[PDB]
Amino acid sequence: WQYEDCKLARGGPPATIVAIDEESRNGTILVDNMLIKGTAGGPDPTIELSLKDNVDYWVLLDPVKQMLFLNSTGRVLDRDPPMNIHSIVVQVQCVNKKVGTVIYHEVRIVVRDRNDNSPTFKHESYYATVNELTPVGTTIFTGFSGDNGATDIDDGPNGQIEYVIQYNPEDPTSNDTFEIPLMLTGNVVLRKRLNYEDKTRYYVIIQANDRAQNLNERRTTTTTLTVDVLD
Ligand SMILES: [Ca+2]
Ligand SMILES: [Ca+2]
Ligand SMILES: [Ca+2]
Repeated sequence: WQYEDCKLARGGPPATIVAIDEESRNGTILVDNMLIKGTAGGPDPTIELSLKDNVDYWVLLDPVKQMLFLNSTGRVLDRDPPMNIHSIVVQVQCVNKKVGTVIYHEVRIVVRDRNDNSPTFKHESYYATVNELTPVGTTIFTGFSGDNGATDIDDGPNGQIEYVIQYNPEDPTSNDTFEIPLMLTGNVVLRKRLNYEDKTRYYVIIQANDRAQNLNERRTTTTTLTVDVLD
């Protein structure tokens, strides 16, 4: 026999590691049961449980059930700029009332990024110019360089941008005449010969999408590139 109140009733490493999504509702359960040997509730508790290093009171303990809750009434657990909370580390202090001993059990909460932000274009519209003698294959727009196009505050794939020309019902030949062969630059290339005398102006719908790993979680935004033909 050893009297081991305040020890974990589990193997694995000493730290308890869990994951939640950013923007989880108030009262989200982080840990169902800490599995600390002893009884914190009731007539004669054997242990006293408390939280140390609980910066900004993001975590709350029900000591009877050894349940940890997310405390976010009137705030958002946001992983994206400007809040940038990627994890939460707190210490569950256990005091053994009978022997006067104290121990910390660490709890690492990893905050997973959600695709909660869309690509947003820096300008309402873009403009390019092409001489009608420009050869097919020539790059006629690079206006997205230096983050002058779409940006996405999410992290990793959720924040990475792909640029794709859409069919424009107001200008049907525009998506036949220009292409984005490299969807990560959004540089626009001429696909067909121009003729000032037939058409002086094109309206090119460009859609930016983020690269979320689940296709039906992807967010998208639209801009118009106006292309003017020069003679
Ligand atoms: Ca967010
Ligand atoms: Ca996010
Ligand atoms: Ca995103």
